[PDB]
Amino acid sequence: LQRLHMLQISYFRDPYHVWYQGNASLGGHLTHVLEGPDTNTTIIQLQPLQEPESWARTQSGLQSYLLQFHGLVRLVHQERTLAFPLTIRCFLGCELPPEGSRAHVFFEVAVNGSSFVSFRPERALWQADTQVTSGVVTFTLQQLNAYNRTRYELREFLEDTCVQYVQKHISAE
Ligand SMILES: CCCCCCCCCCCCCCCCCCCC(=O)O[C@H](COC(=O)CCCCCCCCCCCCCC)COP(=O)(O)OCCN
Ligand SMILES: *[C@@H]1O[C@H](CO)[C@@H](O[C@@H]2O[C@H](CO)[C@@H](O)[C@H](O)[C@H]2NC(C)=O)[C@H](O)[C@H]1NC(C)=O
Ligand SMILES: *[C@@H]1O[C@H](CO)[C@@H](O[C@@H]2O[C@H](CO)[C@@H](O)[C@H](O)[C@H]2NC(C)=O)[C@H](O)[C@H]1NC(C)=O
Repeated sequence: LQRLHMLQISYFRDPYHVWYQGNASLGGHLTHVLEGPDTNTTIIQLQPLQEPESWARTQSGLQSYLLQFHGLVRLVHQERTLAFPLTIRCFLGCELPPEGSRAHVFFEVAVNGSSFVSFRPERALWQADTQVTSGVVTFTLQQLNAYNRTRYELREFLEDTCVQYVQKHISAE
């Protein structure tokens, strides 16, 4: 299993040009696709799990996550100098264990194939997964952990929205 996993791969050839490739699976079955350049990013449910008005709402929130994700990469480069091209991998989701009182939720980010940062969702705080210190990772963490709604919203998305989605739709699988 009872889980929703989401994968997003973002290839930046420079701060203003990104190619997205992603997908999500519910209970081990492919259910959603993310594809295309920043200029036209398509997000589709392969199975008709949400009715059109509810999907439309889900999709605008996903597009707004992408806009902010891209904005943060541009901001990091603008303050600390990223080396392009680069590939960012976001792997996130929620799982209901059979022997569990509580969902396991996660959000891990890799850059160029190596561990970069990950979310500690209960405290709604990000940590470095690199043991290597860097101005890039320090600045990225300073932005991610700022006292604004963004990290508390992400916690709600993983702990509430994702979990309720699994509880509602896992039957249809
Ligand atoms: C169950 C519903 C979904 C159904 C399944 C759909 C799957 C279709 C697509 C395939 C998978 C693609 C990946 C999707 C991931 C995004 C998920 C949404 C995230 C999101 O909405 O976050 C909002 C906060 O934004 C943020 O948290 C912004 C964060 C910005 C930074 C990103 C963190 C990574 C670090 C950046 C790298 C920097 C690198 C520098 C070198 C909170 O939700 P909401 O209120 O908007 O929506 C309302 C619902 N809660
Ligand atoms: C997103 O799609 C990719 C590509 O189909 C999935 O990765 C494959 O997963 C299968 C089954 O686990 C493996 O046999 C392949 O080796 C994987 N290929 C690659 C290139 O990684 C991935 O599991 C999907 N993720 C989600 C959350 O749906
Ligand atoms: C991510 O990986 C890419 C490709 O491996 C890196 O791009 C290289 O950057 C070096 C500078 O050290 C250039 O000499 C090469 O021309 C680039 N390779 C290409 C264009 O294929 C990029 O620097 C890496 N970035 C991070 C942040 O790890």
